Amino acid sequence: GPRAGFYRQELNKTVWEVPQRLQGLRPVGSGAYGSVCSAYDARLRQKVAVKKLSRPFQSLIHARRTYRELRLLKHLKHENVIGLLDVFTPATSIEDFSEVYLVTTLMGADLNNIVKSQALSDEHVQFLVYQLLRGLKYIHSAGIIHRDLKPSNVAVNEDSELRILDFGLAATRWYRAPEIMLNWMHYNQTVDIWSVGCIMAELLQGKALFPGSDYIDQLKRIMEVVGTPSPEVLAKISSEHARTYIQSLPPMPQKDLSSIFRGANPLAIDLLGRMLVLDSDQRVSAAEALAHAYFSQYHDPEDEPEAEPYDESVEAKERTLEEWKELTYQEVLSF
Ligand SMILES: CC(C)N1CCC(c2cc(-c3ccc(F)cc3Cl)c3c(c2)N(c2c(Cl)cccc2Cl)C(=O)NC3)CC1
Ligand code: NA
Repeated sequence: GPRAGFYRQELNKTVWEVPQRLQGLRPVGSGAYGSVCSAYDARLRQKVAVKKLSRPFQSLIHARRTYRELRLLKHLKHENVIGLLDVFTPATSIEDFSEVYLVTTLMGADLNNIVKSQALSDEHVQFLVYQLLRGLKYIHSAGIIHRDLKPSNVAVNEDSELRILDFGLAATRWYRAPEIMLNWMHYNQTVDIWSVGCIMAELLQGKALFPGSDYIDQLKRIMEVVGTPSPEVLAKISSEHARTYIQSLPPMPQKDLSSIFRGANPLAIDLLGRMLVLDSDQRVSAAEALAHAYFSQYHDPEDEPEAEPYDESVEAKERTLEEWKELTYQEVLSF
């Protein structure tokens, strides 16, 4: 195990090489969860989660994406966002720098786990969804869009503390905004509010709101609740080419969400109604949603901070693979 004070083992067909401080590595699952282990960090003296990045410098865009992930994790430090406790590489020089390891808080569960193992009370949904929006307010205010928010990217520990995992870095399409589905090139932060809506719907009902079996079925299920858009709304939520997928559907009125969410807190229904809207910019913002009466138990404007804009200047400039690597290497070494 080349580097001093580091040891090697095989976990899910692949070699993990970690410092002696990291003990009892246990894979979370097989496949898409094959890059993450639970561990005990003997230096920090606590249980941790460790993520081995797949192939960080395989191409230009992967090198670029690796850098960005590191950057966002530092810039977006917040109570409801996952933050780095450690970062390392088995490399001793930039010449053998090919792997990056990220060490965070061990949360232990995601929102899927929460929905599966337990029926959720309305008061419990208020708390969970409050935190997710509070994390998202911060993310958005830095000028970052998640773009793929769903239950498996939202971590919750046994004290019901919630942290957002990842920022759309790189799957189910049940939580993706229609404008993303329809390849609208000019989407913004509001796409995540659609996802929050679907997530909140699922916490309340214990089941997915729009579980499409395929692309066309996904759009169908969606329109069958929210109604088909006017041409004017359709013009601002899709690529020209993707319009046919909505135009050739039968015209449908919006359903009454009181009939979909029968028995729910009328406040939840109201709010869901301001999130699950085709006209994207009519969607309530994360900051605005926090002020909604539904979260009136937990809302604290003084304690729902905004971020400084995320600085894009380094990534605005074109660099070689070998340069993104050197930038990432220094970023790792500086932790
Ligand atoms: C399939 C895709 C969508 N993805 C789902 C999320 C997974 C995932 C990633 C990360 C993560 C994120 C950023 C980072 F820098 C380092 C790490 Cl380790 C964590 C977790 C899970 N969990 C976790 C949960 Cl939430 C449930 C069970 C077991 C565990 Cl370990 C934590 O507790 N801590 C961090 C990775 C794969
Ligand atoms: Na606080």
